[PDB]
Amino acid sequence: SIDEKYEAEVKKSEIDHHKPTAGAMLSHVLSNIFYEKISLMQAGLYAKSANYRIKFREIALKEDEWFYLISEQLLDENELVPTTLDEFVSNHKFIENDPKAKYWTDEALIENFINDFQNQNLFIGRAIKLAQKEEKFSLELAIRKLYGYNLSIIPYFAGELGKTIGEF
Amino acid sequence: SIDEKYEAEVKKSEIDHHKPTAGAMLSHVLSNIFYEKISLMQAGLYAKSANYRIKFREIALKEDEWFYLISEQLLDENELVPTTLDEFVSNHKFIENDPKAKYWTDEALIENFINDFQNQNLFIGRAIKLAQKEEKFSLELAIRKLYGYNLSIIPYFAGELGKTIGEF
Amino acid sequence: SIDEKYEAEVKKSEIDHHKPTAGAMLSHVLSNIFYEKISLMQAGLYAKSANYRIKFREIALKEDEWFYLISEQLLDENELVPTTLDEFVSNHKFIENDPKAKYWTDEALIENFINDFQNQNLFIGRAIKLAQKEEKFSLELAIRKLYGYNLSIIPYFAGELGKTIGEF
Amino acid sequence: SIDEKYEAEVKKSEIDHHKPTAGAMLSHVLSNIFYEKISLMQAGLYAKSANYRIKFREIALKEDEWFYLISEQLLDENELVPTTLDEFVSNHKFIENDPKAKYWTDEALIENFINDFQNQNLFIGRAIKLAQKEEKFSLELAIRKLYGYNLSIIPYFAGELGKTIGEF
Amino acid sequence: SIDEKYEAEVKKSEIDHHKPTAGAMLSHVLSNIFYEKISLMQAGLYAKSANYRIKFREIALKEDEWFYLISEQLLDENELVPTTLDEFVSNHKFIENDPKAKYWTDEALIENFINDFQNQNLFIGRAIKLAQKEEKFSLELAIRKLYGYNLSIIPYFAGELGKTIGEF
Amino acid sequence: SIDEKYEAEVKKSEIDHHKPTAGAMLSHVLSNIFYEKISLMQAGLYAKSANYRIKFREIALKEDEWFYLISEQLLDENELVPTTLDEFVSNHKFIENDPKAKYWTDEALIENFINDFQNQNLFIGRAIKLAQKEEKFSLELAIRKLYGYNLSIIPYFAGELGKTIGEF
Amino acid sequence: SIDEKYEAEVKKSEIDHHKPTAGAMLSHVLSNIFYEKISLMQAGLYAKSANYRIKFREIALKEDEWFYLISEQLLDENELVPTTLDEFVSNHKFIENDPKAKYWTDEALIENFINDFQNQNLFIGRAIKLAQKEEKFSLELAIRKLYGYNLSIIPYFAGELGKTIGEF
Amino acid sequence: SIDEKYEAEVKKSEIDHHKPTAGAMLSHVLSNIFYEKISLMQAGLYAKSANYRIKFREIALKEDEWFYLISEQLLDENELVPTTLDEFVSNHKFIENDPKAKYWTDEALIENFINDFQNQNLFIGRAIKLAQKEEKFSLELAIRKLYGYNLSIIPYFAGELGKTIGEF
Amino acid sequence: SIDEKYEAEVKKSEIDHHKPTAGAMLSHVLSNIFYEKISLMQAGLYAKSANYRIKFREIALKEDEWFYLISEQLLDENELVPTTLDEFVSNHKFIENDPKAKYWTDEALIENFINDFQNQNLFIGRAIKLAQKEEKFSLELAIRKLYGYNLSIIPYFAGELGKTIGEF
Amino acid sequence: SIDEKYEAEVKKSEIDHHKPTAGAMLSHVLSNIFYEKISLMQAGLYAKSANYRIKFREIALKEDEWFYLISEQLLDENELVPTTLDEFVSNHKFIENDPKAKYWTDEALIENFINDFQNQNLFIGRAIKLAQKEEKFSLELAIRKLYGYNLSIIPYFAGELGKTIGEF
Amino acid sequence: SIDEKYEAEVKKSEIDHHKPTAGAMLSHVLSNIFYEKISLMQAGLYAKSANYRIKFREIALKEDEWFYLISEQLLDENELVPTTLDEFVSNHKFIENDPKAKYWTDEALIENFINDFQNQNLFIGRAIKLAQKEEKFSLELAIRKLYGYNLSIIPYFAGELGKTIGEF
Amino acid sequence: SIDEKYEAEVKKSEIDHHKPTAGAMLSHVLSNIFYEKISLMQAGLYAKSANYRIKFREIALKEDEWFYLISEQLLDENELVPTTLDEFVSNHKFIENDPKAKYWTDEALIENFINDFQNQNLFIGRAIKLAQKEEKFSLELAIRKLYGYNLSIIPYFAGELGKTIGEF
Repeated sequence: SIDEKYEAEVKKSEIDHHKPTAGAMLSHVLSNIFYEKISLMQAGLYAKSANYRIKFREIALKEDEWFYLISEQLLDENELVPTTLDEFVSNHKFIENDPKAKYWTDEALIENFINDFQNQNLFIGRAIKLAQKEEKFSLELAIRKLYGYNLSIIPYFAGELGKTIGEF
Repeated sequence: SIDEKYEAEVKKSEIDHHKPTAGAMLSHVLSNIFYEKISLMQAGLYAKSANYRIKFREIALKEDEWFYLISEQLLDENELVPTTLDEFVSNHKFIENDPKAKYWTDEALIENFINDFQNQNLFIGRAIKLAQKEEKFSLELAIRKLYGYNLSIIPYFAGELGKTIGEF
Repeated sequence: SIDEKYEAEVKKSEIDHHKPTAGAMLSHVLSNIFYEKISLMQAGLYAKSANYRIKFREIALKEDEWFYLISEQLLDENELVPTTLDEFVSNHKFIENDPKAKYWTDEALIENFINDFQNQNLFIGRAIKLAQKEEKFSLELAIRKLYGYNLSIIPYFAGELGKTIGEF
Repeated sequence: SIDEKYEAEVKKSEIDHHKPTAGAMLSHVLSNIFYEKISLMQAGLYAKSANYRIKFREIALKEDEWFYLISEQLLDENELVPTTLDEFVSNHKFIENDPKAKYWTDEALIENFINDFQNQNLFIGRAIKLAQKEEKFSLELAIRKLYGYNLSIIPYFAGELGKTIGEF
Repeated sequence: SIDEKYEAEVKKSEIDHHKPTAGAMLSHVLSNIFYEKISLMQAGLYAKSANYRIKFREIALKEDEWFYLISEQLLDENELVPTTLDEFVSNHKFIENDPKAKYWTDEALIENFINDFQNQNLFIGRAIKLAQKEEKFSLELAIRKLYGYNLSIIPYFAGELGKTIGEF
Repeated sequence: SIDEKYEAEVKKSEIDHHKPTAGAMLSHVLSNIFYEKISLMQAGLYAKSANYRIKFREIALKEDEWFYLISEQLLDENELVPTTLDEFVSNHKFIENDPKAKYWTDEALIENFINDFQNQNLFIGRAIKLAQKEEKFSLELAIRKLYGYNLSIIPYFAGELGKTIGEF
Repeated sequence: SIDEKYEAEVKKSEIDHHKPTAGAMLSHVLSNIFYEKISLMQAGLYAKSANYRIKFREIALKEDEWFYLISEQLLDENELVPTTLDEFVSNHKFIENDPKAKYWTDEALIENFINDFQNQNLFIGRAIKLAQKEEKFSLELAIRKLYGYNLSIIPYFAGELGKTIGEF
Repeated sequence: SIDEKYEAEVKKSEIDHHKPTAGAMLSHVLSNIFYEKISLMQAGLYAKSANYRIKFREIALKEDEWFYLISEQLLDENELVPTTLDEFVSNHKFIENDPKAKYWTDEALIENFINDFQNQNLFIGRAIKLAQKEEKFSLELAIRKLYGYNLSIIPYFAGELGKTIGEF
Repeated sequence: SIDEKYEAEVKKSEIDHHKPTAGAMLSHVLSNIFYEKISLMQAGLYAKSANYRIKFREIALKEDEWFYLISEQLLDENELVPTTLDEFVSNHKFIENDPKAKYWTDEALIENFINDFQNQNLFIGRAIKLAQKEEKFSLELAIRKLYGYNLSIIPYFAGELGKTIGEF
Repeated sequence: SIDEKYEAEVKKSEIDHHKPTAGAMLSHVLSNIFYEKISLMQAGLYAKSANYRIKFREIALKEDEWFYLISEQLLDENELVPTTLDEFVSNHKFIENDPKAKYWTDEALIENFINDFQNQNLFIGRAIKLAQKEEKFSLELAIRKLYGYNLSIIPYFAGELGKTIGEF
Repeated sequence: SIDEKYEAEVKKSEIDHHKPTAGAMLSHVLSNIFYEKISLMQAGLYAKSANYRIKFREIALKEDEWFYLISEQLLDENELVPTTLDEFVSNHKFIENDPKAKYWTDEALIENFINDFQNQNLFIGRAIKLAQKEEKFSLELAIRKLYGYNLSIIPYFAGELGKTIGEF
Repeated sequence: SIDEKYEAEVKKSEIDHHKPTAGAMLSHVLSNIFYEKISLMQAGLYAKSANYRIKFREIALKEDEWFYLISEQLLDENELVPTTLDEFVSNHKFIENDPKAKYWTDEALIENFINDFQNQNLFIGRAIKLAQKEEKFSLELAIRKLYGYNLSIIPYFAGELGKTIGEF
């Protein structure tokens, strides 16, 4: 019954992945954010300029908020939410911490972030799509607004590397 | 510079996690507070009752700032601080995650949580004397408080179950 | 141009109601928000736990301010808004007043409020759909905030019964 | 038992109404607030001037406030409070809703209310007196404020028709 | 002279107590607030549920507020106010402290207070009446609020034992 | 017509004054506030101690507040309010202005006011009583606060001369 | 040094008034601000639109706080300030009280308030000039804030008549 | 780099203002909102009545931030955004300025303003479907709202004239 | 497990009191804070300068919130807290109530409050020391905030006598 | 009459320019600010560093505020205000937008601003002068404060090009 | 560059402290305000009474911002501003420090302080005309105010001693 | 007696230095902070980057606050506090202003500060020590927190010179 519910969950879990389910696809979207918290707190602590130092922390909150809301909205519509260290490493994709990062130059810290922020917006990009289809009215509109933040983070980061987003 | 300072850290790491520095015993605390958020953040999403749901999201927020502040007093006292997944998984001690805890009763997450925090304090009750020896002055204050905070969560949790602190 | 203004309205309302427009479903939505306020208030006075008495009021307040929101959005797009006891009784569907719910329990109350709210969403969701077609661009946006709020109230209720959305 | 309770209830309302009681009086008072809330909400949607839309909304907000206020007061003295639509319809008095009134001029809405709030006031004033008799010490304090509020709203309105209270 | 004053004082208290005075009555009122403050403070330290700890503290805070309030009121009318422990012990009435009660259940603390605030109320209500008689115009206004506050706190508590005021 | 109105006005003031009316009484009350405002403003400019300058200004501010307050109250009951200088001079009573008093000591300003506020109070108290008689339900509530405010300001002042109310 | 303090003052005031100083014009300025407050208040109670009743009060408030400003600035530079009904009637010029303005219209009111304010500026502007010569450095600065406020009130009034400054 | 990218923009400009991109149809909207401020900012300085004066300065403020935010969602979705006088004068459509409008009645500026905004929406009702096609996700939300905002200004303006939205 | 819970407590309290623990000194500390509140209140009502009446209240407020602080910190570390009139009279030391201090002077009051506070610190300081040994890490930290507050009150008092700490 | 007022305005307008009129000279001062809005919003949008990005927007508000106030103060003293796109380009002088500016380096954006901010302060410099002469008491002091902002903007901008204003 | 510009300053310093620039006469003011803080900051630590203690810490704060703002209007008007110990000790004039003033009566520090500030104004009453000549426009305003601020501290101080401003 | 207390002070003063007295050692700690105010206000005024410009001012406050608190806490425990320009230069050690500093590069301004902030933390380092020994409970904990600020200032300043504190 306790154990019954958990196998039943995990059977349900990847049957749901493998025929793209809007939520299971956001299980990917979520764990990245979780990972990015780690990379961005690092960035706030061991990075160098005060300005970029704080903006990292700033984003480490807002990400933790996007986690919370998106999770809740998944969970309001009765869908499985990734909620543990096994499920996060296992269900993440294309973002990484990296011990070495403490002695990178900022430019290098930031360069990382510009890229693996675009790398967040792909599963988002089809998130979103599986939303409109599934008719997940509430969830969808919340995820669009995620794009924006994910997205607006870039040009901030870009002009910090005094250039344009038309490059990346 | 790149992969050299990383072993002047990683070796000094496992040498000091032995004849114990202050910031090593702490590297376990900091590393618990990381594991801990997740079990809370978990409970704050899954708990049957809405009071607890928010207490958890609140103890969580406070954890993810106890992380920030203990850290900032190490970085400040030129010492090592954990920062990546891999650093956390080696030095986490008695703290846990669980995909199976979603299905526990609210009663349980409290009890479990009572232990998790009792345990934080073994390592902090040491933090702290180590900081008392090394005469790292500012840091003593911040460690003392966190032992406090943690101490009070315990009876908060104790009373929800309808017992005293006296048992646990 | 006097009593004339009126017969045209009841006629265009009944007509609009069968080959059904966004407006005319919302008619039911707003009429039920009205009835809801009433039960919520009643619960806001007579419920037995204070924590629940407060939430019952938090909600009834929100219910007013959704009612105002929708209705603006509506007549911004020149449609008829129900406005008066007669309109709210003939257009309301499946939501009850019952003068002895003051004798039921907080549970019995919360129980029924989940039924109420499920039923509420049927027509939101209807219209929702009716809003996409009619290219009521600022209104659909808004009716999805409703769909969702309602959803958050229903799990909020579920866990106060000690339950997951699942059973409802 | 539930039904044991309800019939004692209804028997008593009738006993108390006819050899009149502070609560009984205040049951039409409250019913009329409930009606007022609607005519006000209608006018704060459909009236022409924005100055009057906002005021009318302000007055409805406040009636709700007065509702909760007088009701808890009465509850504290173990008194019955009209809580459902079917209680509000039986016990209301001289306040109407009119679907036609959306088609009225601002000047006639104002003028209509001068009347309602005036009529509201003759139950209030009677009530006021019973509360004294019945030594309901904190109830009386409250009704006197309701009385006063209606008087401030009457010459609000009187001055908006460029007249003076004296006329009406 | 100092002692000239004090003995006039004590003689008068006794004259005023026995052919009773608004002030005299209010001297047990105030003494009971002073006692209440303690039982409340005890329960807001030792009670099990955090919801009740915070409430109990809130009620003690407020009793202090009511203390200062009623006292300055009485001072303005040149009246004697109990100010010391030895005045509080003589003039208190039906409120006890119990060191044992830390070992009581929340349910019995709640229940005990229902009783105190009820008993507090029969001096208040008597007082209320003398204030009128003695034409103490702004004093009366005040005691009526104290009376009401106790009534709101009684069914606060009654609903927390899942009952209704009517019982007690 | 304008002049039709004014002479009805003045005739009535005289009828109402002599077989005395709550409004009539309150017309000297208000006149004395108007005078008070001046002596207070003078002392809050010319007094020596900054502690007394600020207090005196605070008391003038508040008299203005009480002015507007009592007046609208009276307006709501369709009553005449003294509004001009020539009404304030006829109807004032025992409050003076003195250009000499800028040359007084703080101690004698304080002392002078003890007197004014005392005298203010015997119209207020009379007024208070008529309001009752005349069943002016929200007026009475108000005057009682004015009465109380003057009493709090009297022993404010009494304690500033290191004495106690009892003396004056 | 007693009644002596006074004759010197009336003599130095009359003297200062003819070969006229900044002080002695301000005497008229402050005395008119006083009279103004009175008419504004009267309008703040009796005017017919509420929007105008509020502005009439906004202003009278500002009029108090200019009166205080000027007067500080003044006696900061050791000059005599009018302070008392006798000073304010003998030094006031061209500003009226009139007990039947409560019967005129908002327009008739606003009309006259433009006349009033124009006249006010004559003496500000006088003194202004008187302040430049006397090298009253902090006072002139301040009297120009007055000149202007007054100016904003006069067009404010002009447009509520439906007009440009031009016609006045 | 200098004068080369400027035609890779200016030519891509007039090619896309043809087979329409999202950000081109918008370049007209953004370009209206620029023209619009000026006619408002105008009215906010010249209007006969002080209510309108502020509504205009407020719709103005909101326009000059609708500019900022639509822009920031283009810059973000690497697209062109207008920015100089010359860009605005070519792409402004049906929007106007006028030195002669100072002398209009307040009535007129409302009517005129009703048109200006009706017109904004032709181009936004297109904005928007173009954004719906290109699957520019974040931007859809922001365009939808602005169609809303604009939609509500219309009936605000309609009711000031004493008509419904139904005409315009 | 009933009345048993109690005898164990009085026995472990008396035992703990002789070979004295941090807990058992604090017992005296808290019991004196209690007595202090009482005298401070009394002074907060009867003192003669208002400035002193306010500070006497500022303090008594702080005294409550130290009492709560200490007591938390305490039972966080499972120790017994005095809680009830009997505990506070048998454990209090050297701090007085005296019903005729209302007749002494502000000076005579302040004088004695320095004696009171000196005496208070004796036991804080004791325990303080008792807290260092018992490794009550979060409690000692806190008892030093007390030591100091008390110290600031004593010079605050010294200078209101016109004196330096020196003479006390 | 409508057309009569506009020729009459324009005849008056340049007769007023050509014999320097303080206001007509500020008609120049104003339009620059208007132009600078355009150049600075550009700067906020398409520039690169976050810090300088925002400070541009910041100044685009404050300029829009200087527009507003200065305009109002002109307009209080009955003087013509530039209030349209024809009058702004026609009556500006020595500031320019420049499409190309989107791809300038910041240094280059900023370099522009330092210069054409000095270029604002010349007509200001003689603004100011025509004020003192015309005796425009209110206007003058407002324009001095404009200097400061215009002026303090420079050294901000200067040290951003790590240098001194003693250069430019 | 290094030791060359320092004499193009230091010589221009002593040449301009002769045929006086604005910013030289000020260099003495700025240099007083530095000395002044210290005697205040002193008094704010040592004064017998707690009112004065805070007035001083407050005048102090205000001084240490009058320093900041006068400075920022020089730096802005490319002029020299004092900044080091040695600059201050040469140009301080009549201002003082004293280790012996700790033991003065509160009376004395007021009197002394009255002089210190009377003296500030000789140099500011000159500041100011120098700024009036050089047509340094913004700076005139700021100097005028400070003469004001200083002017008002004087009578604040005068009245504490129980005299008028008229003596000092 | 006045002169008696000052020799007696200075005899006491260096007897206290020369056998390290915790307070006399903080007399050193204090005067540096005082000196640093001078160096940091300089830095805010004549430095170049806006960011580092303000952070200097920020620290000039916080230092002035550390002065205040630390002083007070010394002074609560009856110890001599440095409180004058003679005692500050005489009792400082190892921090210096430097006229030349106005034309240093920021890097050079900052480089200074990093060093002579470590140079503050040495006497602090043994401050602190003499505290624990002397048993100065309150003082100690305040000084630890000084370390932190002094300390955390460094890594801010360090990463501004894009490096680590492990260098300096």
